[PDB]
Amino acid sequence: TQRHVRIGIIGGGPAGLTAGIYASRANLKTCVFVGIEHTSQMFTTTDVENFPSHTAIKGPALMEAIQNQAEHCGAELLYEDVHSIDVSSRPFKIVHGYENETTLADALIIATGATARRLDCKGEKEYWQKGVSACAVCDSAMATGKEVVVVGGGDVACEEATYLTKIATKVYMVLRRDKFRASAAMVKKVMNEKLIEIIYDSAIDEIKGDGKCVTSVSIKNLKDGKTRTLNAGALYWAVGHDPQTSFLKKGQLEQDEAGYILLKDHPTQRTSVDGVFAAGDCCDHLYRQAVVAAGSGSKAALDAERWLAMQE
Amino acid sequence: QRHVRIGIIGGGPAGLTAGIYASRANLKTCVFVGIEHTSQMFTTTDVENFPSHTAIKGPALMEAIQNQAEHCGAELLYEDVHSIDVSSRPFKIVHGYENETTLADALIIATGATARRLDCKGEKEYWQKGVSACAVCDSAMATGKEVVVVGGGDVACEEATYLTKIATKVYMVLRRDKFRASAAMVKKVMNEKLIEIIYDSAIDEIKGDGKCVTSVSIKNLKDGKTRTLNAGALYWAVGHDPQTSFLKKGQLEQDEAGYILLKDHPTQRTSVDGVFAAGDCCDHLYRQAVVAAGSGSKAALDAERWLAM
Ligand SMILES: Cc1cc2nc3c(=O)[nH]c(=O)nc-3n(C[C@H](O)[C@H](O)[C@H](O)COP(=O)(O)OP(=O)(O)OC[C@H]3O[C@@H](n4cnc5c(N)ncnc54)[C@H](O)[C@@H]3O)c2cc1C
Ligand SMILES: Cc1cc2nc3c(=O)[nH]c(=O)nc-3n(C[C@H](O)[C@H](O)[C@H](O)COP(=O)(O)OP(=O)(O)OC[C@H]3O[C@@H](n4cnc5c(N)ncnc54)[C@H](O)[C@@H]3O)c2cc1C
Ligand code: NA
Repeated sequence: TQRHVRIGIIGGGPAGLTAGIYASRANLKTCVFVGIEHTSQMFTTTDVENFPSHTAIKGPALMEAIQNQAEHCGAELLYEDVHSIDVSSRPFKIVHGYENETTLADALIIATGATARRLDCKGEKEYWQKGVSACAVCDSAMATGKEVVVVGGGDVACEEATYLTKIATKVYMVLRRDKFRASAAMVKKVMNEKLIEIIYDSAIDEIKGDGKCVTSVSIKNLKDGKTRTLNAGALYWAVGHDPQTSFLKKGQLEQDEAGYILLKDHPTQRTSVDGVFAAGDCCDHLYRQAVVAAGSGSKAALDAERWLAMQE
Repeated sequence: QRHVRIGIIGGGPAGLTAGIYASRANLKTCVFVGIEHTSQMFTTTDVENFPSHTAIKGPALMEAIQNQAEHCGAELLYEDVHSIDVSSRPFKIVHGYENETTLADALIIATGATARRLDCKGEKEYWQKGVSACAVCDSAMATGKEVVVVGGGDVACEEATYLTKIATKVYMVLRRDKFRASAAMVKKVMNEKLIEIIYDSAIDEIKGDGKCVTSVSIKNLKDGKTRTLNAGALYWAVGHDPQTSFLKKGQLEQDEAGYILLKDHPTQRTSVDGVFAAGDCCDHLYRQAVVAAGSGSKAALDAERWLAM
């Protein structure tokens, strides 16, 4: 009937599954909620070349290998979504499944990842390989000696734009808000750049090209509904990522504006609530790698093991 | 002369993962693996907690990571590094038996930290047959058995506590008459009914049946009296040695123990700008291959970011 675990892990990605490995091997009863509506960012990627011990591996195959390992080590994998948690009382409560079952957990690890915010756009699909890019340093050959567009106002985008001033002749920053969701040091570097032109209250309407390269971009003001075109050799998407923390309530866990869970005792994975830990992309915007997420998972699980043990 | 974009000192999980990330970023990169140093993963047999491998041998894992780094285009140099110049840029790495110098625009230190093993009768005989230095890593040797943990620090207290869930009984054997650990850990360990604490004693002899450890003999240091414990495993928890001797004290900020301090969490930044540290040479807390590899990636990304000046 009622499930009580020592460690409850919300997320079945690299961070979550790795956490499951360590928690289960500690001989602490452990379950991992993998999700059903949610999936790992790794399933969407085709070829993984930078995970240690694999020259090349498919994301789905990498994820299957790690899942099998978590099962073998004795973690219980549940293909169920978490709807809410309770952090006011211990044992912690986790509400999940189609019938809103409650699982009791003595410690929580949150590894719910993040999503891409993929733009349903005319030319986003057409020019994703060519012209449109998600990484400025990776596709900087497109920017060199050209006019360029960067989307979003945040740390990711603000650093992409300042970098592309070294290469691009002109950098256009398109924000969908009144101001930036970013640091005052980064806004000062951006707003004192002559090669940057900051466009506020705007969204990307269409990406135009010759079929090979992007030659112009169309923008429409949100309030106005008016659209204008900009000549550019490439569009650099840098909107940012959405941590999958919508199941959380305001004041449960300390978070930033974007919703990333904050880490309160570096280099540990401790959150603002004791016995609650966070790992992977849901608390890391800087790095965003499978091996990095996996590293956090291990750290979170070991943090939870030490914390639980001191409670006895 | 060799000039690289990133210089990585160490060819373990952290070092090699940095090499992979830096090489794939199309940066000229070389990794100093060592001749008279080797990765600590070569000392262990069965790795069961590295993600994507249910069971893999330590050497086999390392070979797979090495080949990967080589394939991504990182130059693996099998040579020891004796010193570095960190006052000027490019940074200089002095390595090899002919004291060749290599220049690097960025540095990544990942020399790891060696777990101490103490010599006694049968220690080397039964290494990885019930004798180990990481309880988290080799808990398969402890399952359903009585075991020994040696040491009186925080690590010995953690490792013994971690083992009470796995083993039927834990013996903590202390050379001294007193712990050198936090008041919190000493209280926990002494109130744990599954632990017996032994003071003023050292490990006389590790005993087995040819396949596995089956008993550990303990000798008291004060009176010389011998005692024999019914232990099926022994765990060394008497400290780690960060492999940071090639540094001159003062060059980089460090612990008393010699761990390189990280100065801008959660990054891999050291006290000197342009120099990053990854893995167990800057981590005394977790000490896992997956954690180390994670930090290596973070270090290589910190370096690339820093190189966009
Ligand atoms: C296009 C693309 C390509 C990439 N390529 C690479 C690459 O080649 N190499 C690399 O290292 N990294 C790559 N990354 C980054 C990498 O995929 C992520 O950093 C990594 O997957 C993060 O791991 P995670 O465990 O934090 O989250 P994820 O791997 O995304 O896992 C999130 C998990 O949480 C679950 N979840 C979320 N919400 C809930 C809920 N409410 N209830 C239950 N479960 C929930 C999901 O179902 C999922 O199991 C790529 C990312 C993208 C977008
Ligand atoms: C018995 C035992 C079993 C273990 N089992 C596991 C396990 O199953 N799973 C797990 O995750 N972890 C395990 N660990 C922990 C693991 O060994 C470490 O966390 C990991 O090796 C650290 O990786 P690293 O890259 O930081 O350092 P290392 O892997 O130790 O690599 C250090 C590198 O630096 C090089 N180097 C050092 N000094 C110099 C120099 N002066 N010049 C040039 N090169 C140099 C070395 O040759 C080496 O290549 C175990 C440890 C022990 C003792
Ligand atoms: Na269920």
